[PDB]
Amino acid sequence: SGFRKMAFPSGKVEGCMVQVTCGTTTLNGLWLDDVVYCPRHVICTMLNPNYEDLLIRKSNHNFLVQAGNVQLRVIGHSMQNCVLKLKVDTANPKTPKYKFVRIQPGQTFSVLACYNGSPSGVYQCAMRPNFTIKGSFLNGSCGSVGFNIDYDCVSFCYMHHMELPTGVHAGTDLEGNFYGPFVDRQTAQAAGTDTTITVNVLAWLYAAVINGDRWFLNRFTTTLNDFNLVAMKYNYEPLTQDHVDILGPLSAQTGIAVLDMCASLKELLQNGMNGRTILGSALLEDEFTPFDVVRQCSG
Amino acid sequence: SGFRKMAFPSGKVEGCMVQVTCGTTTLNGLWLDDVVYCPRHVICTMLNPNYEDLLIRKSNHNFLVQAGNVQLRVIGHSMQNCVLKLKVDTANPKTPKYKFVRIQPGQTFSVLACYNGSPSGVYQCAMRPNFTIKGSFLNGSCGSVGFNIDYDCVSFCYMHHMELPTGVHAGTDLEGNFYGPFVDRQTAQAAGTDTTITVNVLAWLYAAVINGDRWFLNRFTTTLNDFNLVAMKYNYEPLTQDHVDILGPLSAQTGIAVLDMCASLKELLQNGMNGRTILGSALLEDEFTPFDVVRQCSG
Repeated sequence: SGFRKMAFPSGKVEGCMVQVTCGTTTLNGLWLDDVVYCPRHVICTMLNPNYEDLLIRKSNHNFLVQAGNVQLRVIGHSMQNCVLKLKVDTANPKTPKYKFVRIQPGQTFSVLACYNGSPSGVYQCAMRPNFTIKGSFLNGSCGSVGFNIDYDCVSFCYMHHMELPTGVHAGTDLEGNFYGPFVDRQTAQAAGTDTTITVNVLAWLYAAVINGDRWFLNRFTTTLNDFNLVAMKYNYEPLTQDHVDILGPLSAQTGIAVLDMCASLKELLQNGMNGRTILGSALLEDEFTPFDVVRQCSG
Repeated sequence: SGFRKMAFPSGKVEGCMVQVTCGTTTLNGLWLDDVVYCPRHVICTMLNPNYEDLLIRKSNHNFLVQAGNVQLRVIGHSMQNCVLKLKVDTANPKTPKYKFVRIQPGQTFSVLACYNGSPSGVYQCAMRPNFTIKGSFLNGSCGSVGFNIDYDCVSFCYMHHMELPTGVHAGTDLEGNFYGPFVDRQTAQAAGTDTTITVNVLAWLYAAVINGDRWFLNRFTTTLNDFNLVAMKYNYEPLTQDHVDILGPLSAQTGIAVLDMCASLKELLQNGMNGRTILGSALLEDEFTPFDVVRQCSG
């Protein structure tokens, strides 16, 4: 029993974190096989930097890469979108089995916050519908990565690049392509309007039922269209039939039909919680996917 | 910016987790140097088990210890309070620098949830004033450990033993001494009454101010005694002068005196939050220590 925001064990990723220094900038890099990946903003030198010109002026020896207390020699450098690939003369002996995947808004992943190539903490977060993440990052955390783990394979999905003015965070996949309409140059860029991830809220209500919270349940059911008309009013994403299908296993385990739970959510949106809590929260939580619930909760 | 329930990177602990099987019971063990620590309830065979008699009837070969895909040979066994020490013929090459510390109610630690010797997730939690923890554990997680990390030293503080009827969790320090009035035998034992960890709530309010949440601040201050009279009414622990002193650095950084913040907390307890949130919560959060806030928040 119990339900926590749970991250994946971070060991396989810790073994890949290095420090990259160039000019006056120090940030984190990801060392896999004989390549170190890091944000291209480490490049020396401004409203519209031409990174291709700035990279042509650099040499391998400008890049100081430190893996623990061992310096790695850079033998090549190239740009891939907003990421820099530093070829080094040593393959990382701790390279796990890995993949570079890009995630969808509404999906979750673990973040290994790092500073000076040294991991400091691990936490879970979700890709928001507006392609920001509500992370916890201080100056120096650029290059920290987000990931999921499937049977000892690490699927890297995020590299951290910057903080937006609202305090939320933006970054790229490991091919260097930004999530969302953000750029690695100084602009007044700002997070767009966000929404609540409805399928995740429903998943979390199933987690609550699995864990003994039942006060929000009711005898009512709703149609998908009638639910979605209430969802739109409260700035919730539309619920699709695919969402309903994905919630099937949780619905079967609890014996509560998805559209039955939808009637509960409608009432919660219209009435609030009346001083009660669900899984230790007084808010409807939307950063747990159906998979996160199945993985963590009893079968 | 941002504030998350953040665990310590789990790699150093992952390298110590093993599987211990004896009889029909499989659970997790902690492999440090040439000793494997695990809950003594793995011993075969009941309302009042005499574990000393049950252990005398076991042999080294009854204990199957698996570290990854390598079996470890048990060459000795002994009891230490509610923990079993299995001496093995191989020292763990991944043993970190470590200590066995016992923590105080109100302190936090990271949990590495494990099953069959395989780590599955990492999360943060607090030792409740009633010596339970609100963990997330399924059958098979016994022997999973809790820890903090200080400059590459792992301070182990918790080994998981059981779930109480309310769904919360009880365990021991790594010397096998239970936290709280709980026993590793079948009883109607139940968590005692709990309270809210006041100094942590205040720390979290300072975190909120550091992160731009200011709506709960007011011009008022209070005396310590006047605050503590309101604390007792709302089932909050007393605030001591030591608590005030410990909050000093956060008070200095924000320029908000501790008793000034106490006046904010008093108003929040008396008025609620009026539909507003603090650091993404609609509840007053008490599982972040002053140290957790300083570590994670900007300086």
